[PDB]
Amino acid sequence: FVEMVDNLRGKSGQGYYVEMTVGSPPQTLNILVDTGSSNFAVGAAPHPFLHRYYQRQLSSTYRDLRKGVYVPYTQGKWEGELGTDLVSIPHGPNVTVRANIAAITESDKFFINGSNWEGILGLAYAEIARPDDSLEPFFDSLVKQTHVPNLFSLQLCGSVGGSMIIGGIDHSLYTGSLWYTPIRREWYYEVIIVRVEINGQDLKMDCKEYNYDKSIVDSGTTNLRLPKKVFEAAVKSIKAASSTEKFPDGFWLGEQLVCNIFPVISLYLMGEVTNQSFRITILPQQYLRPVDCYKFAISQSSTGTVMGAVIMEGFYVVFDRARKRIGFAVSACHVHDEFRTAAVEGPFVTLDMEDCGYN
Ligand SMILES: Cc1noc(C)c1[C@@H]1C[C@@H](c2cc(-c3cncnc3)c(F)cc2F)N[C@@H](N)S1
Repeated sequence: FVEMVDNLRGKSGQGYYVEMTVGSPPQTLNILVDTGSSNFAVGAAPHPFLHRYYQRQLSSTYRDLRKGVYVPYTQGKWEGELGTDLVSIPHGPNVTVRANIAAITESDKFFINGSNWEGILGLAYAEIARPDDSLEPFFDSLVKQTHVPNLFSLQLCGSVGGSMIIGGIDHSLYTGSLWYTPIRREWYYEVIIVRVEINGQDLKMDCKEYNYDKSIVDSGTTNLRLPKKVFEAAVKSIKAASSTEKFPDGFWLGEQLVCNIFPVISLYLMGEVTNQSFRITILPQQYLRPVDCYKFAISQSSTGTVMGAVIMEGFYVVFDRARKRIGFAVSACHVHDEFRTAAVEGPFVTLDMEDCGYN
């Protein structure tokens, strides 16, 4: 997996991308790595923001599915034509698979002006694939067609770099032990948070609130998104812990920027065993992101908890699809100081962990 190390690139707040080839002869494209969606979709028209795009006319192995797909977001939209072609990852496993590809023909607020990627690789499950679950996601196709193990891992380092290890784990990318949390349901990478601590102090909330209406691991989101009831209780604790300096209310809501005082955030995740949990701890260096001007990278959510780049950059994260579990370990590349470091600790005794999940 040595060749897969350092295969991710990107710009701060614009996501992480991997190099991929599509078609015959191979057309090179940079593709956003997204564990929060399930579609493989690439720019296929000369949009002004794009360095390059998928040209189906040049591909002898392209097959038309004669179906369209419309994907609206809360903050964006893309529309495309469905098809299949041969897909390879140059700095991944030495294999070529026939995968579903949505040729993006129309979009709004999807591509980023100034970014170096022109497509999205949805690494989540078929349940949330569009138009429906019959459209097989890329990784499902990869595992079925080859001998690549049903597992991938991500090391996102805080312009930016990282590693996507496809089909395995690179032990040099983390320190200590991996700790696993069960994937509750195979749609998003859904997990269960059982306890939240700010500087070691428990928020004293019903743990069902932490997962309302879900908690997910998402490489395609920058921020740590929390449910509003959890967010206001979390922010109130951060305000009290950072009472040394005063900050405007707009800063905490992400409406304005600010130019040891900040507390650590610990998330206890459901363990592999009954009544067993473990905790992951992040630093200010993770949730206070440079834009010196800093943006408070914790926001309220209506879709539930989203463990975005804020969480993931502190850890080496293993998406063990084969065993329906997600592993966390201290990242060997995470940003810290001499006083505090990111941590993965366990085991802990936590009762009624099944009550924390929303139904
Ligand atoms: C769901 C959803 N509802 O509203 C939004 C904004 C989404 C995202 C959809 C998708 C997505 C992310 C980014 C991005 C941006 N900045 C950094 N990283 C990724 C992008 F540019 C285009 C995208 F299509 N990935 C997701 N996980 S969240």
